[PDB]
Amino acid sequence: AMAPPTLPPYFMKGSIIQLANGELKKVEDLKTEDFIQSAEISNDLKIDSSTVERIEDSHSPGVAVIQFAVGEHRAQVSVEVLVEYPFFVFGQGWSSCCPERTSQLFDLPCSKLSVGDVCISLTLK
Amino acid sequence: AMAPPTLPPYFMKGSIIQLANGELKKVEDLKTEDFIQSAEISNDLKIDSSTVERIEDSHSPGVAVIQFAVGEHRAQVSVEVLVEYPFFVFGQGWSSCCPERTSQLFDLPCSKLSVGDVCISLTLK
Repeated sequence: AMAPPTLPPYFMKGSIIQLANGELKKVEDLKTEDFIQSAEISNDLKIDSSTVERIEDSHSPGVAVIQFAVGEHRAQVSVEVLVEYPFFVFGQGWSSCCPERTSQLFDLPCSKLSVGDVCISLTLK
Repeated sequence: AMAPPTLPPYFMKGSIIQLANGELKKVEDLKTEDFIQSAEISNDLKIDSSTVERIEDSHSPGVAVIQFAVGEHRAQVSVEVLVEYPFFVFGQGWSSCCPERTSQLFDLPCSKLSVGDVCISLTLK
């Protein structure tokens, strides 16, 4: 599995996200509860967690391969992702394989992504 | 299943994007120039243009397989995503494999993704 060649623009520092209570938060200030509340109000969307099992360098430049356990039943998915790709980790906040690189592209502060990190995402119900 | 980078960025709905020049634009109001006008601005930022070479349905319902020619060297890359995944197309704007579904989920006007479409984004030089 190979990730989309493009990243969503809202990762840029200073970008504003629209929260479910009508709230607007700067992308760097996002919290887990923001995802939770946004999914809760939305009839269309639900929250989904993916635990990181393994992290490894790819054969392609600026790309790392990450094994995820996706959702309930822990579905096994390996994806080639850019080392700069920010993930939002449960109880942690923004995390990428190359935080310093994320700081260059999006100027987004990131923890180092590690095994055991639970990545939260918005998904369909 | 689908790993976090594969999933559509549903939290981009109603977002306000911060451009590299310091300008602000609502996500639905983004233009191709905004990617290009921000291309020359810094040293690290660069425009990655991935041309869709193929669009095929997948055995998985509501999922499409897209082949891209990626970057300057035109690397062949196959990506499996939900049909409503937004891409920003050169001279077109927001597009996906299911414009109607993208419009409902992301609350934006959406065109149809085509084998001619050039998908653009911000990557590193």
